Amino acid sequence: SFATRTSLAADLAALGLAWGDAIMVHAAVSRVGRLLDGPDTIIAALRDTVGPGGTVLAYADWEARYEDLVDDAGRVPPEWREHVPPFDPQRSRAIRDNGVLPEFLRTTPGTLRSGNPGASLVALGAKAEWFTADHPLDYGYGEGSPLAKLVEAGGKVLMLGAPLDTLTLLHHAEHLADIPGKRIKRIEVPFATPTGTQWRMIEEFDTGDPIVAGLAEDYFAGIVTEFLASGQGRQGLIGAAPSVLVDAAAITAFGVTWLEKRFGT
Amino acid sequence: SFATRTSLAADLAALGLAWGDAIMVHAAVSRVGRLLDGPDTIIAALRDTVGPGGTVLAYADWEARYEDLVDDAGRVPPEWREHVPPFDPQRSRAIRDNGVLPEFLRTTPGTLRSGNPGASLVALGAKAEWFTADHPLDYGYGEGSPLAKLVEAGGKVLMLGAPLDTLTLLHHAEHLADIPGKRIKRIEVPFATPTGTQWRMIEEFDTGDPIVAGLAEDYFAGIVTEFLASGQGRQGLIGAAPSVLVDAAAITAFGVTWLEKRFGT
Ligand SMILES: CN[C@@H]1[C@@H](O)[C@@H](O[C@@H]2[C@@H](O)[C@H](O[C@H]3OC(CN)=CC[C@H]3N)[C@@H](N)C[C@H]2N)OC[C@]1(C)O
Repeated sequence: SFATRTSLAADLAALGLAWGDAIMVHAAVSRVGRLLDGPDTIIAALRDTVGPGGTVLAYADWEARYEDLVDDAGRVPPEWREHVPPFDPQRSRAIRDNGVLPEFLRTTPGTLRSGNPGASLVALGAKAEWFTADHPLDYGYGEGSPLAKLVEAGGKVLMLGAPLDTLTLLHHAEHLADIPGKRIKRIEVPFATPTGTQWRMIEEFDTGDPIVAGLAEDYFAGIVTEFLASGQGRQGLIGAAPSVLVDAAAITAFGVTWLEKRFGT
Repeated sequence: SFATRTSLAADLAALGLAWGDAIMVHAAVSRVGRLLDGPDTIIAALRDTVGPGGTVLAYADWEARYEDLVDDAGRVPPEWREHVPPFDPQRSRAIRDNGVLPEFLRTTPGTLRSGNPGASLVALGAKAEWFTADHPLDYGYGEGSPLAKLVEAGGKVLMLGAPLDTLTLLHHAEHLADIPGKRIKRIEVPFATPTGTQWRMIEEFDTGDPIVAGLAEDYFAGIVTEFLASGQGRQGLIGAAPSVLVDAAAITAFGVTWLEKRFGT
């Protein structure tokens, strides 16, 4: 009748989560069942399973409701500029679109938050420094990004009952894919500085839709499904939530190959 | 089309919130309208209106799902004791039942959280230290409590679209009322200490139901309505939210008189 940090940690180990791992989690908290400590049960269970040498990560993004106001160049009209709350990595909230866990992780003491607002990750544990450091402001899903560092460190991604098309790391595969017609997003972003608000234009491949035309909006889920069908990754219950645990490097390489086989040369 | 930190602060001033006030807030965030910065717009507007000499407060309580497991004496069964997350004033989440604003305020840098878990308040501003110090663990809605200090400080309570029966300060009027048949609650509470988890029995007047039998659950709303009908307190719009602003000392005395005239002598 109550899942605990102990029972979830047992389920996470059974799924394959290992001591010392860097684990990025996408959680559908309601699907886990009744939790004794609410969403913090999940965070605590992940820390217990990877141990103090491990790191727990989540896709933070930022709640920035102002995008409904920008013009044709992605710039904020002058009458609205000073009313837009600037981005502060330590104070700006994580987005709500994909659940409350990223914000809960962000407000856990010790958690660090990377500097690219729309692509920001939160990290808590031994490698939090490094995972959140020097997030490039342009093409924040590409080289030198926290997602790239997750691949480089041999990290893992856990879909904890979350829809499989919300696996943020596959946007890093989209960035790396050598294919034509990649869609681009440009938008002005306000940053909080010790001297005041500083505006900057951000450019990246658009992650609000598939990177190229001819793909269903939810096509990431099919890539993960084919990934599991090929004998890679693990499936199992975390609490009451059907969950998927995949290797970050392997799913990235699989995603890049998937796109280059259908749209490259 | 967008309520801002500037517009909300103007609405608060028009309603009567003043420079230097100590203001306790109960908010229905969705009723305020379209917010550029989400719930933090409300918090910022409140701080702008009262200034650095004022204090912004909210009823935190704490997330304690283990109460479903206690026996008739309020004690946690031994098989569950080790698994119940202990209370940490700086890390335990605010209860989510009455909206997210208390939790957002709790995670605002500088905010302090008082030590009585079930009765805890968060406070942010000049008098945060004083409001949250030495919260008595027994009868935490009574003498020496943060609610008592709000009356002592000449504070105010703002119902920002929130249902009028959620005005926590009226539990302090319940505590002060010289009436017979007051219901009492006893429950075991785990505290986080530098020594480990320390369990303590907490006793208070029951705030989960009216202080005496024969009262509608929502009778607090009738008291507030009568208070306004008598010509006290102010009503007005904060954004799109119908709001009520009352003097903390005046509504407490009014509530005590209301109870002592219908019960007791
Ligand atoms: C700058 N902040 C934001 C920016 O980061 C980005 O967010 C992306 C998000 O929409 C994508 O969601 C799409 O897929 C699904 C499937 N549940 C739901 C809604 C769909 N639109 C998500 N997969 C990847 C996010 N990076 O675009 C919006 C923004 C406000 O500009």
